[PDB]
Amino acid sequence: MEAVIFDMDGVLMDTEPLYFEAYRRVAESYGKPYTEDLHRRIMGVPEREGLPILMEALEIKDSLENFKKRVHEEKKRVFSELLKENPGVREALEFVKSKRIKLALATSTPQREALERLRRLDLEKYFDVMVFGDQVKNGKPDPEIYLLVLERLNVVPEKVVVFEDSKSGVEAAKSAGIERIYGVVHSLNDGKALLEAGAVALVKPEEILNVLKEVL
Repeated sequence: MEAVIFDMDGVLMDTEPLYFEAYRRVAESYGKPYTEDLHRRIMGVPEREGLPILMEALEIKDSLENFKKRVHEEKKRVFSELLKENPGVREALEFVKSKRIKLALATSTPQREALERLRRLDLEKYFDVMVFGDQVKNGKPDPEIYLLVLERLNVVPEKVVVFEDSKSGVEAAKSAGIERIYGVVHSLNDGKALLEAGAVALVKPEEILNVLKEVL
């Protein structure tokens, strides 16, 4: 194998579970309550259209610009306080480096934002190549992002392993010609959609290390 490629969010660390607390703090800053029942529904749509809905749902009287800024502030605080690396992922990154194999990161998250997170978690130092969502024209499921990772690594897709956590991520890597895609899951029985998109197996973050020991 010549390289191992990781998605960031949902593999190296998980931000999705902290969204409730971030949005709860926003509501609280305006003297408003917030429920998981509303939040579960708010999360079924992109944040761009989700935020304005949240503001009106909560009967908040502010400009959207001011609201978005508060959301920005509360996410920083929450992530800074509570975002931690997933168990076993550091050992997995250390293992790839121990084999003198190249290590790459691919994420839909824009560069500046993504680097802040990785730096706080001290995971940035492992990677040889990192590609971010603002570095391609069309994002997942378009294969552009994985094609650029392959380009920057200067490796053929049949010699890389990818750890992905979304349907669109798996589709993108597969469309780029990469076959060895593992779907990273977080709960009792999620992951069917990743397998249907072409993942060759499901793994928890803690199981990634043993996968690498098997395939590298």
